[PDB]
Amino acid sequence: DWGYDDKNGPEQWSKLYPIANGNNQSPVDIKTSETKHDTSLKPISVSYNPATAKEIINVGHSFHVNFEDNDNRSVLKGGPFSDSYRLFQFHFHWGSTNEHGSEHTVDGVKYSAELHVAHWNSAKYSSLAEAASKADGLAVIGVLMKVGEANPKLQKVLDALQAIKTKGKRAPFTNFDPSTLLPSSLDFWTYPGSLTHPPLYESVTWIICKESISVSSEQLAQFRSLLSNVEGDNAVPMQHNNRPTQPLKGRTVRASF
Ligand SMILES: CC(=O)N1CCN(C(=O)c2ccc(S(N)(=O)=O)cc2)C[C@@H]1Cc1ccccc1
Ligand SMILES: [Zn+2]
Repeated sequence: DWGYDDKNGPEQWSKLYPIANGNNQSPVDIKTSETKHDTSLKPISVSYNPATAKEIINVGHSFHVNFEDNDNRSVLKGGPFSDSYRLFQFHFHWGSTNEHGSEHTVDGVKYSAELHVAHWNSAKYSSLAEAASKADGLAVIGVLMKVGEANPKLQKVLDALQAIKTKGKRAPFTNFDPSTLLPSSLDFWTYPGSLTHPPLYESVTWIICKESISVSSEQLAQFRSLLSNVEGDNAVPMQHNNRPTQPLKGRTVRASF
């Protein structure tokens, strides 16, 4: 098993998942003096249908909002891609306190939380499972969340959490377009990287937004109040789930701007 505790956490993952020491691991620190502007990058285009929102689920180390992904109702296009990618879930990462909690960092600066909106390459593959292990299989938009003013777009998500307090609980979560959560500029960095937790496959093209979104200190507390144990056991809050940044090992981070 794996987690974010001391015994099962990021520093220990490589014992069970050797790819943890691979060449394309995420997240990374983006050094802006080392990024390469690429004029071939097109703008990011998202087009999500709120009827594809399906279910919210407590997965023990985090929670996920999943989407119906049987057709191209909800898709990401543009940026570095020539293929359309189909939305399947979004989720967040956060830290023990407001001082850290993002996965990616920008010039060494840690944000409080990070939103991941994850998609799979339905142009080349027939399912998420096929795509998830392929170098071109996944595309995840990362948005850095800076502690400050309450973010009212987070509301439906946060209101839903009281129905999924313990590990394994799930609930319908419908009629929601997560492009409402993205910042108003979609200027971005991109690099080839991985899932940021086991199984750690190096299958993700990262799209990291330059503009942050807000989150209040009390909104972050609602995340940390989720519990990682199952109903009826001793309560164990989900205090953090961000992985430390990993070595670029020669990759280049490109900039759209
Ligand atoms: C079971 C299993 O291995 N799963 C399903 C759950 N899962 C995610 O949803 C996911 C987690 C983190 C990130 S991140 N933080 O990199 O954006 C993005 C997506 C991981 C991973 C995908 C996956 C799906 C199907 C087959 C193999 C792999
Ligand atoms: Zn994530």
